[PDB]
Amino acid sequence: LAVIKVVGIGGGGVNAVNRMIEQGLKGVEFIAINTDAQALLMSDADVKLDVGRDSTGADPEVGRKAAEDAKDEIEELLRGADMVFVTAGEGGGTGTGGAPVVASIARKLGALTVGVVTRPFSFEGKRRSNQAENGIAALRESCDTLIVIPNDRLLQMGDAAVSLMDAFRSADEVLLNGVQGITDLITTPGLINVDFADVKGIMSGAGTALMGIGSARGEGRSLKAAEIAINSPLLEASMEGAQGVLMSIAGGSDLGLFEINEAASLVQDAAHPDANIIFGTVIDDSLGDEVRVTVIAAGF
Amino acid sequence: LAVIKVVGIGGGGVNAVNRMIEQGLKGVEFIAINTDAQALLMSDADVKLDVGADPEVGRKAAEDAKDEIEELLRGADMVFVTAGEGGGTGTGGAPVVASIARKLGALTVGVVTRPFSFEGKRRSNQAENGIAALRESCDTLIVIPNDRLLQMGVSLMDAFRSADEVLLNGVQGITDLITTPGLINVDFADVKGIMSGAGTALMGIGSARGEGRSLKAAEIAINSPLLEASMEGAQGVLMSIAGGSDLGLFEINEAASLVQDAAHPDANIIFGTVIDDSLGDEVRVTVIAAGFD
Repeated sequence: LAVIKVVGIGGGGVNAVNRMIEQGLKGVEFIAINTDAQALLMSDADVKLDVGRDSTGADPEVGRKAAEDAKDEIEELLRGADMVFVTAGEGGGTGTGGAPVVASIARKLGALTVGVVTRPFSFEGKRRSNQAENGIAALRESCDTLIVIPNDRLLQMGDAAVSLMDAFRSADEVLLNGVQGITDLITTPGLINVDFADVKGIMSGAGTALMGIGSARGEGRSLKAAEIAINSPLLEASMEGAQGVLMSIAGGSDLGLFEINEAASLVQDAAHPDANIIFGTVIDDSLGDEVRVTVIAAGF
Repeated sequence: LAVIKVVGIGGGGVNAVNRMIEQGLKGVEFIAINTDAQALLMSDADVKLDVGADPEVGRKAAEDAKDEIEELLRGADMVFVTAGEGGGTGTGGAPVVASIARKLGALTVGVVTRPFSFEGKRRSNQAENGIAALRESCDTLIVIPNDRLLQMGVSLMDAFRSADEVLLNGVQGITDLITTPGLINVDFADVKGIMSGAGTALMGIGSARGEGRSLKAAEIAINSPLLEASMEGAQGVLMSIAGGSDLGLFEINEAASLVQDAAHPDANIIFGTVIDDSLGDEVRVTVIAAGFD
């Protein structure tokens, strides 16, 4: 029985964790770390740590020092995890600076450490983009796998009429998608059980990763969800280059092995010839007649 | 109705208290004291005091807040104090809280962990220094030597989880014995009798299922590596058997007979049971051993 902890650090990561909790992500402990007590009070995370209380403006150096100052405390919170997700919206101060500290503690402990972060929208400005770039470089060194979701690509999905608030909610959602796509394999396996050991096998030291998500209903749903996922703007047309692929297909109790296999076959055909691809399923009865495919691609 | 307050101090202590709450430890009041200026671990504890990695810093912070801590502890018959796992300012603050509790007349029980040897060691022997300081301020100090967890039943993640679980048992095995009805109940006065000024105590735990479960769980607890073979010499022993409502008097009594055989002839022994109908056919025994021959 694998113990999974999902840490949201900084406002963006805390918002993502809140969304996970709201959407009913099970089987994981949620840890919120931020430099803002009021946001933490509003969060229903299991564990809430307010850091940099004396020291505290989007300065990653402030965020790094706040996390480093609290390193013993973070360590004590994470000890015992088999797997730790570190989630943040890169570009700010607390997430950008603090995420690599959290990941490094998780990696030192030997937990399978998976970062899941967004790169900011280009409209957020060049300083945020530059901070995100450096925070991503730092986090990459600290994680087994770091899934980076380019927020710019989210705007090529969903609605052309989206508001600013919708866009950021969609960023929270994709972070949830990235975590859940992996954790649900472990916590709520369907017909094809991909357990913690298998996940560890493919995600350990995998380095930078991208994610694609697809969903569909009715006839040909599993093939359609898979095709959407492998062509996802979030994957940056880089699916064919990935040497390591984890695919999760989720559906209700009635999702058949034939459909699962058809999606798997489509993904194999799309993959790099030498790719190691693990296929897993998830039972989620709340999905009704929807099937959801998530692909995590690494090793380019 | 013994008033029992459980004080977690510093991040590790607050975290321990948060686990106790999450697990539904009953019959006690939880107090979370934060001792760090720079960070605050939040808590659903009844009572929270923010007085904020140096033991000296935590000591000073608690001493600065002595009046407020005193008011929080007033009226307790029993106070548990723990800085939980990992050190920090909590290790400085714990002895101050304990000293206040004891000066108020509460039976004051510290709970302290010795880190695993693989964790290494931070200067000025601060971990043993924390233990010595807490021991001077407590009636009884339950010391949990984490190294011994590796002899029980171990992976790194299992080791840390086992440590958290046993720390929780450090409090719950005793408080449930006092607060939660079982077939065999105890008098708080007898608990106070064996724990008052007792000094260092060790704990043992055992679980078993099926026929002979009570005797089997008790044998495991009394032989627990956590007791460091101290059972033979202990002059004060507390034993609690948790299990279903259907645990029979005969099987309970077999366990009580075992502990008397195993304890020093001159030992005071407090023995009781706890109904926990959620355990199924499992029984869980906790033994606390204090004193020497």
